[PDB]
Amino acid sequence: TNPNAPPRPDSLLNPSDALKHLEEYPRGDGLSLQELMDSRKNGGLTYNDFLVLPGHINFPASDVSLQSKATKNIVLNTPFLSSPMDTVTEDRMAIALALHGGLGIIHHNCSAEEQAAMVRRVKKYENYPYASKVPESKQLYCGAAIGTRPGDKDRLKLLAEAGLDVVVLDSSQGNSVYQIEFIKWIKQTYPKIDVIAGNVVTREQAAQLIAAGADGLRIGMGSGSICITQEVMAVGRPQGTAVYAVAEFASRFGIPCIADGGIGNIGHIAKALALGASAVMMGGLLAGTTESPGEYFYHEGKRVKVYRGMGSIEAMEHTGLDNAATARYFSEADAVKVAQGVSGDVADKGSINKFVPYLFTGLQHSLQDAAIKSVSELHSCARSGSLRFELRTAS
Amino acid sequence: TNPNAPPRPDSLLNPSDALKHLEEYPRGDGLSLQELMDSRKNGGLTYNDFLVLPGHINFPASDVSLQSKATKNIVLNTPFLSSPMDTVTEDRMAIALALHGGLGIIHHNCSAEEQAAMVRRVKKYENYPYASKVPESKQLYCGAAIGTRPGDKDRLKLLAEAGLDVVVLDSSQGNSVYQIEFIKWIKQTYPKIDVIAGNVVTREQAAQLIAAGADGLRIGMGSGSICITQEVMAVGRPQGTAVYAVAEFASRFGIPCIADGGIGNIGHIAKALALGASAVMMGGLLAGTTESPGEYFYHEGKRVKVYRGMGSIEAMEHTGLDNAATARYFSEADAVKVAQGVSGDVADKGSINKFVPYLFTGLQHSLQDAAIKSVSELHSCARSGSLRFELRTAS
Amino acid sequence: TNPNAPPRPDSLLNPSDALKHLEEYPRGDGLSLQELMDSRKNGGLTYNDFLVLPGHINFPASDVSLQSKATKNIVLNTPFLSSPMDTVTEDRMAIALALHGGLGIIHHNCSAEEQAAMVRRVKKYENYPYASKVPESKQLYCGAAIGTRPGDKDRLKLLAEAGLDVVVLDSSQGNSVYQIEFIKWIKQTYPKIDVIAGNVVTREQAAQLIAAGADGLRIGMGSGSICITQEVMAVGRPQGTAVYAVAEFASRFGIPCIADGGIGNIGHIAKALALGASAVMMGGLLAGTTESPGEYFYHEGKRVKVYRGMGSIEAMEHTGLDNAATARYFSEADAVKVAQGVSGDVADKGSINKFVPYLFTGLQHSLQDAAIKSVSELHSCARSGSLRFELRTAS
Amino acid sequence: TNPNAPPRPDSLLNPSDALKHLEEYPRGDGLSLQELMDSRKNGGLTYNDFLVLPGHINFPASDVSLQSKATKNIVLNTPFLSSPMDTVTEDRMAIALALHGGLGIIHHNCSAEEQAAMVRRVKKYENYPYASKVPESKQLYCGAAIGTRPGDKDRLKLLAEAGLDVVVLDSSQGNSVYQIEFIKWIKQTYPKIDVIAGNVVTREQAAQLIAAGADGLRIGMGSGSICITQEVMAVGRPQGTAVYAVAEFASRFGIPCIADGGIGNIGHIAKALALGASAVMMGGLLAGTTESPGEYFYHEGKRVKVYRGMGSIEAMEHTGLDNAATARYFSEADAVKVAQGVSGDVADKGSINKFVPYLFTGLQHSLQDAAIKSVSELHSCARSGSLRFELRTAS
Ligand SMILES: COc1c(C)c2c(c(O)c1C/C=C(\C)CCC(=O)O)C(=O)OC2
Ligand SMILES: COc1c(C)c2c(c(O)c1C/C=C(\C)CCC(=O)O)C(=O)OC2
Ligand SMILES: COc1c(C)c2c(c(O)c1C/C=C(\C)CCC(=O)O)C(=O)OC2
Ligand SMILES: COc1c(C)c2c(c(O)c1C/C=C(\C)CCC(=O)O)C(=O)OC2
Ligand SMILES: O=c1[nH]cnc2c1ncn2[C@@H]1O[C@H](COP(=O)(O)O)[C@@H](O)[C@H]1O
Ligand SMILES: O=c1[nH]cnc2c1ncn2[C@@H]1O[C@H](COP(=O)(O)O)[C@@H](O)[C@H]1O
Ligand SMILES: O=c1[nH]cnc2c1ncn2[C@@H]1O[C@H](COP(=O)(O)O)[C@@H](O)[C@H]1O
Ligand SMILES: O=c1[nH]cnc2c1ncn2[C@@H]1O[C@H](COP(=O)(O)O)[C@@H](O)[C@H]1O
Repeated sequence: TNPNAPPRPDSLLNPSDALKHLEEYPRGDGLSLQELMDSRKNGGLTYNDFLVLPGHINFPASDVSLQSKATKNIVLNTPFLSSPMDTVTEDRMAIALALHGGLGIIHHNCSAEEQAAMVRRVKKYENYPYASKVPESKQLYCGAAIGTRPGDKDRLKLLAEAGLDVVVLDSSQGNSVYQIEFIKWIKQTYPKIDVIAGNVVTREQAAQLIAAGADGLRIGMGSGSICITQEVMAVGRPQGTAVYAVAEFASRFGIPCIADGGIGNIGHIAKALALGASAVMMGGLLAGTTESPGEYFYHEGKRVKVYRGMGSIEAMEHTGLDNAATARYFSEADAVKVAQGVSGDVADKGSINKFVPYLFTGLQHSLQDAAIKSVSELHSCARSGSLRFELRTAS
Repeated sequence: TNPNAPPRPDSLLNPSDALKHLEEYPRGDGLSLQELMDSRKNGGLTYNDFLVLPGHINFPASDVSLQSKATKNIVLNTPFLSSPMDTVTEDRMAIALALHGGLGIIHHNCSAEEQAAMVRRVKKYENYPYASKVPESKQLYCGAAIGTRPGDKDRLKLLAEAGLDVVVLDSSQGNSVYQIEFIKWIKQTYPKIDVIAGNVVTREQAAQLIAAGADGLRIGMGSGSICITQEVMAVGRPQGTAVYAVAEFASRFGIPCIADGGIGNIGHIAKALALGASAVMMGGLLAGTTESPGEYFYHEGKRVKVYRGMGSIEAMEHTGLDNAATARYFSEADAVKVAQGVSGDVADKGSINKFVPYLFTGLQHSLQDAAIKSVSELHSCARSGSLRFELRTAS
Repeated sequence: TNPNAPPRPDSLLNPSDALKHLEEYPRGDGLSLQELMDSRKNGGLTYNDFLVLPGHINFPASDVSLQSKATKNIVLNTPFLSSPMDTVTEDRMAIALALHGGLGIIHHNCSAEEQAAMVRRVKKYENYPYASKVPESKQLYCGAAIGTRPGDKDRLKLLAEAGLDVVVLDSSQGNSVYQIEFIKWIKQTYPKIDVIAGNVVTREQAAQLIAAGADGLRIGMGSGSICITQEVMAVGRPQGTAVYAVAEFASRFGIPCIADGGIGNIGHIAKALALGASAVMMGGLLAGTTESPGEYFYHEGKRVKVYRGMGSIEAMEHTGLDNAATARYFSEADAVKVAQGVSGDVADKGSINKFVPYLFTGLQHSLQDAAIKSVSELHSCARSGSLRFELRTAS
Repeated sequence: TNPNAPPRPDSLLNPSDALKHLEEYPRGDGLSLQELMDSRKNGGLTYNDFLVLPGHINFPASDVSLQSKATKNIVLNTPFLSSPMDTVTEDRMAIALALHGGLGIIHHNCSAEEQAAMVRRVKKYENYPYASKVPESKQLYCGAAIGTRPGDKDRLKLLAEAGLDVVVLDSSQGNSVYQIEFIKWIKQTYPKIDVIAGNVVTREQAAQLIAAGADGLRIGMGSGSICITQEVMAVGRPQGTAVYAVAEFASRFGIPCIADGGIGNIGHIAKALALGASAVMMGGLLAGTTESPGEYFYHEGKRVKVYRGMGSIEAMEHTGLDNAATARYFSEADAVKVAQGVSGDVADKGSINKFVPYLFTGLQHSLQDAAIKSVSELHSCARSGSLRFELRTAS
């Protein structure tokens, strides 16, 4: 028998009974999210490996809510976080993105004093109705990243003093005793500063950080545009499967998940959210913008900015597959210093003032096509099997 | 045991018993259409992902009937519809294609008056024995596209007055309350003008439009040659699976299906029909022809015409993967204006007078190779499992 | 439980018991031929899609017999047939290949008189111990191709008179009433001239031609190096699956199978034979050689010969993916004339006197690596599951 | 029901119970090694086809032991063996690699006297705490390769006299009666010189060599960077599946396995070991280094060294896919001489003194990410299912 359709009728059916006959089918058209994200059946999937199937439209795209949670206590009007990278997020980006309803995560490749001064400028900043404002203060929300070394405790204290709302524990692999203990330390020292723990790609890693007290999870290992060629990497996970697996588990505890790495367009954003992510983090997509740090320069007629991985030799010196313009494939500088990312340049993207509304509109249109009015409904329909998917072959 | 063959004989079998032994096999060679088009087993398929297996020939290719239904009331001698695009279909293309036994769908990127004047020229037009003539009038058949906004009701009235036979409701996603209500409006206002509803890629979407009163379904979402790179798209479906899934359902109600987008050669046409489509719609294949609108121009020694998506910035301004000659990858012009297609150019293809007979002959030869004499038999054999298929890997 | 291995031992096993423990495994390492060639499990496979796993060597490569049957009555020392193509086989190639133990199939893109004169030169021809000699006459074996039109009956009579040993019924799809009736005609007129029928890619097609009285089967549809891009083709089959499926059935009746098309190297030959083919047919591999017809010419410093498909506009005028040097992508010349292949050029390959011994030696070495001493043993081990295979992914 | 997750809870779960809920899951996230390396389910896999999933970190990377066994009696601090190739290993490389904790295998493309003189220089050689020293002598360990022809018996005697610790039986296919008998000959003549037998890619081949008395297995057939394009090869196996299949069996007898061929970066090393290999062999990665044999020369501005396969026409004359700088695709020189590899050049890599510590550090970091402290634990976790994997699609 046909497992995808009921037996064919003997004679033509009445078109007015089409909706009744649709209910006789053994399963929905395409795949459920649970069927798509099966490691044994389909392997590890990236965003480009599948599509979301269209649903029913009964609302304009302007009615779509993109409201989501970055952490268990932080609600954002736009599910966009800028990456804590020295060529992506400083105070200018953190302010601009917050004004558009997103959230900036200021990098830590500077002294704790310089970082605290950047956090302070975001918090003190004074047309933008979607603005990410802290409810009782009306100040813009501010995030920042730190490592999990003993000296990071003192760094966080200066950041807390500067008015920090949320902290990102910056790591290629957050499932360590060092990060687990550091989370517990923040939960006891600063209970009001939300903790985004990671990076994680497995359910087992997520469970450790959820139990430690993480308020949000940063998902991704090897997915970044400036990440060393994956043919050179041994440990990681394809981003789609990573986003699904972690959020499938984390959502049971109400812990929002941030899809970090490999977001190159609106489609990637829609797909990451459709997989269970509550928000996305962008490095590459926000690099080369006016609000990003670093100077513009010309490279063979093109106006560019440097965009680099934080594990690149250049970023580590205290001063790679999918990528825009150019890049250099470095591997080592010191035998002890193993490069984990690349340094290159990205073309001028203009201001985020024009770019972020484009991403916002495009995402409302994508959710409308899927028949979805909110991120909450997107997730609910993904878990129920109402929201359908289809794998795409090479061609 | 071997599920594909019976046990091997102890000694050689007699070649005169080959046909008797063939009936001992547990299944036919290759795959049935139902086995090929399994989302869980094979993922989403495009035309290039499979082949049709050859059958038995007992007729010349000239005996193959390519007669099919564009809608439940319109019978065409050639299953070819030209796309409603400003660089594909105006009156010249609608007349020429109709004379060859096909059907032209005039675009709506003009005033309702200009569009009605184009429809009128097709209807008034007065060597071509395959000609798509309306039975009781002997005039050439004419199709036209419209949107589903309130002002489109008035547009259709001017088109109806001009002698319009069939209307295409022009949309990237036709499963909306706006289109469903617009179909019901046409069925009550103009019961004699056939409605082609869409675009649709799922069985669930098809059911809504069939129940509303659609006379034909336009299938495709993201398959078009001028469609924005699918790595940028979030919602859609691979064309083969879309064509199969929709026609598997629609054929139960006698609603013909039009395979729209990604037809680049005869093989694509044969495969779309073999999947269950009653006809194909061509944009790219018919662009650059003498009968298509727009002027010829030279681009670095090559005689070309512009070919563009209707969702391109250039088409929207009221004046991308698989593609001929050149293209530009636009994404936005206005933050509110999100590009859904690209504008490029296509090489001179000559007249359709030489081109359409080539497509017709080639398609008769393809059906002959499969052992098929008509579109009706092609479908019957596809559903029975007599017509076989084979998936093709990357190599 | 693990379906590929028995439970792991509690403590280390004795290395002297390795052969005893090997027999405790639930299945052989890798895949059986029946497991590899499963359409539902693996799709349609080409030669590049898999490898043959190595076996046990207990003989030198020089002990490998490459003796096989081209037809049920013709035994060849070398399983190589040259293709009946106007740029591959005339009398010079037919003589040279026969002297090396193979078999030439003279083309029919000439008058029946010219073709009969070429057959006669092979038969009259008078260092080469592997020579394909007819047993009771000591003359070189000669093959020739014909179509299945009424005028081909008279062509075959002139060829029979010239001393023809074997006839190839030349067709892109041999499963027709025209070929079936033509086979019966030859079996009754010339019972002593072996018939190679085809081309075929399915078990169902093979059964028809076996029942008609074919002495050998020519396998391939769309596999040829000069064959129109498969993205343009609708009907055919990946060569590996075609070779397997047809020979799995044909071998039950003792009908040898010729793997025709897509042989570009020794590995392809070994794989075609390992799949069940009794011999291979080469067009591309034998084009550009001294013995092939047509003049050498220079093309931008390179010494070349034309190599073209018999369905190309140039071959049809009575005078495309995998290919050497250059090619032109023609599609039509006359609306009635649909191109089925391409015309291009191939680099000078030298004489077959140096080339054929290279292919012979290489093939002995391949069979030795698989632990196989003869074509008969290769087939026996392929059917028993002793000969193992492995699918290869893209990387 | 969902086979990958338990039913979803009715209301939110407590994050402090995350570790308890994790134990309710029907299976671990991702795949077990046994699930990944299933030929019927996933086909033949190379290193690039999968990733290792991250585990739990509770130690610094500097605490990772890379100590492993090259043979049943030889313990190495670094699991690196240099390939016995005339452009990779002579005395300089054997000494340098041994000093870094690895093991050099001196080539045999020289007289037995010259080879014995190279072995002697390694053994007589007199800052390096990881040094591969023979326990009772304090001399550096030395390996060497030989063939299995009668004259190789006399070659080994001169090598034994020179102080040889381990012998590699050099072959593209070691499962022969010639190698099996040669192993037994060494076991009886020189019981104290460890035998590395191969090359092997199947469990059936491994069983023969284990039963003969091999102390280690050299795994690989067609995986080498200088190996003739695999589209030309008929017999072999994808490296990942080869490494897994052989080590799954060999580990039951305590016979270490050497992953030989296709190691181009640290990730490949980590993956080969994670699959069950006890060590890796490098040709390409160690060619172009100061310690490798052959002179540096300039090729269009680049400082290079020749790197060639031992089956290349140039290496055989007693004087190809994945590859650095350049290469030539030779196939034959003499009709009897069939090329099995290519000759090309590789860019200057500098000294191994800087390169080997880079590889060592990188590998400690990879094992740390997987939550693994030693090679022994890596294997134990791979067999238990604690160490997880994920397949990677093309994108
Ligand atoms: C910390 O920044 C990252 C992140 C977030 C990720 C990756 C990565 O390589 C680096 C650079 C790694 C550096 C700076 C070394 C320190 C470390 O390893 O923590 C990645 O692979 O997944 C996510
Ligand atoms: C309407 O024209 C199409 C069609 C038929 C399709 C697609 C598409 O993008 C456009 C352009 C979209 C435009 C003009 C915006 C309006 C809208 O969205 O209806 C496609 O993806 O599937 C089919
Ligand atoms: C006859 O020569 C071939 C053969 C053997 C094959 C193919 C093919 O296209 C042609 C050219 C087709 C021509 C000359 C037209 C006549 C016909 O169709 O018989 C192929 O696809 O599979 C095998
Ligand atoms: C012996 O060196 C190798 C090895 C180790 C391998 C291959 C190979 O081709 C050669 C060259 C083959 C030559 C010198 C001919 C002799 C022979 O065949 O033994 C390979 O494919 O897997 C591993
Ligand atoms: O050097 C690096 N190597 C690997 N990943 C990095 C590195 N630097 C930053 N990342 C990660 O990649 C992300 C950015 O990815 P992108 O948006 O694809 O450009 C960051 O948020 C980090 O998770
Ligand atoms: O701008 C666009 N974006 C995506 N699809 C479009 C656009 N314009 C037209 N289409 C669709 O693509 C089809 C043409 O596809 P083509 O024959 O592959 O060139 C049309 O019939 C429409 O369905
Ligand atoms: O024009 C053509 N189109 C498709 N196949 C052809 C044509 N001409 C010859 N062939 C076939 O392809 C074979 C040669 O393939 P080759 O060895 O790959 O070059 C012939 O033996 C025929 O089966
Ligand atoms: O000529 C050859 N053909 C195929 N493989 C070879 C040849 N020469 C050496 N090899 C093998 O390939 C290995 C080197 O692989 P590499 O590290 O990928 O460059 C050697 O250790 C051998 O197993």
